[PDB]
Amino acid sequence: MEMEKEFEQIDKSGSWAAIYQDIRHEASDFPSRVAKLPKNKNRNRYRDVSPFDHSRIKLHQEDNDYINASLIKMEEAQRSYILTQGPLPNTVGHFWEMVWEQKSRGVVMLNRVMEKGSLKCAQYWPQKEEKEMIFEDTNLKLTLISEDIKSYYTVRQLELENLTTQETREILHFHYTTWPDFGVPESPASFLNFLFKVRESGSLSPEHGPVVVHCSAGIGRSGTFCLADTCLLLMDKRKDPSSVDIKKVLLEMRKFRMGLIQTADQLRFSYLAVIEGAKFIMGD
Ligand SMILES: O=C(O)CSc1ccc(Cl)cc1
Repeated sequence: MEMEKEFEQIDKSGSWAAIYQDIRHEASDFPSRVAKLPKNKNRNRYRDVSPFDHSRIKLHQEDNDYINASLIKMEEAQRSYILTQGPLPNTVGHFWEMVWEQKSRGVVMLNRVMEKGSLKCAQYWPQKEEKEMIFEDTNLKLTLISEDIKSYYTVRQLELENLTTQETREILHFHYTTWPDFGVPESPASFLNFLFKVRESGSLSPEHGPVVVHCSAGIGRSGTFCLADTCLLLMDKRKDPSSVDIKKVLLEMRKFRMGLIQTADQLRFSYLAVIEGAKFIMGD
């Protein structure tokens, strides 16, 4: 069923809440035993948001290999994403260790450091060229190289140095800065513009490791980003683009990380983004 018609049908009936709860009811449940070990309590921002053991990213150290991050692997779309929480004061070093070990080219950030008057994640990147950051726990150096500030997003060029081997790599930081404190954007135009900038960079392409995507918990806004990307890619690949079922794609993704898409408004926004984005993907 064409999603645009499904959309008008749900909108006229006002059943977004009922569709959303059906997804919550059918979603996968797998063990998260490593996340709940007492030694990892200060490595988790939220008690109710954990990575499944089968899909969790492991840090390459014998000490403690634990980070709140999951590998989402979409087999038919040929795309991989790492979804993670906003780093904490004691996990900023782990975060950049993961970016290094997984060979990521891009970090996508969908929140501000402060929202609703509270801290949503650590200031984990340098704000001035001449004041670089050193993560002594993981032996990495991070330097700001350049900054391009636009109306809806900022792109930053960062240099990450493995202080152990003196290798360096260029990491692109894509920071979406205008998601509202409450609800979802009214139009998806600026979100879709942002996704096409990440795509154009090469950050989502198979010659790199998976892109690292985060918001505060790494399930809501982060969910919206990878669901819209995967749905548009499937529409460009398949003979019948109207066969793309957004609810079935979301349930496949929820086999790899719990809670992706946090509200009925985020689900509706995801439909709107895919429907509007398809008017490019189908030859305009
Ligand atoms: O290490 C990086 O990410 C890039 S550093 C750089 C320095 C000078 C010029 Cl002209 C370009 C990049």
